[PDB]
Amino acid sequence: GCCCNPACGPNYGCGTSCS
Repeated sequence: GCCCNPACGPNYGCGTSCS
């Protein structure tokens, strides 16, 4: 779903609801 890891890009902004 929502990006969390750094590999994804410069910013992921992982959210608690969208972990």
